[PDB]
Amino acid sequence: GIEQKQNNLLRQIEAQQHLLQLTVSKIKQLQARILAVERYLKDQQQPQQDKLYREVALIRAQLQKIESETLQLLHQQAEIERELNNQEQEIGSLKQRGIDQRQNNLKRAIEAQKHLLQLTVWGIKQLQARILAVERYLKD
Repeated sequence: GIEQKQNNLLRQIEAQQHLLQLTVSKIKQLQARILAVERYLKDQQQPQQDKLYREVALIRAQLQKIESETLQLLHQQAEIERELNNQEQEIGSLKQRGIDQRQNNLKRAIEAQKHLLQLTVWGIKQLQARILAVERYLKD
């Protein structure tokens, strides 16, 4: 009866992993873009500027998107963890009437997910900072 819930949660984790990996890829792409922009600036050389400011604007836009997505993923992680807790409770009180390895695996999965998501958010913060620095540099 509860196996259905566990399976549901499992599939939800799978979806979460999909979305997460997508986010990661997007972040690495944006990483490359910023790097290019920085490398341009370090060089010792008015439309090129326009192109540059354009690039930075679009970079910003992409960052914003990624941040939004990541917020979504965070919230869905919270949901998954709520469900996990409810399952913990349900299995706990069902010790008056093993498959505990199941919720063990679910726990380990969600934990790994959480950690990876934290690293994601960290990376995002780092790109944020970089773009901001480039943005204040170009502002001069």
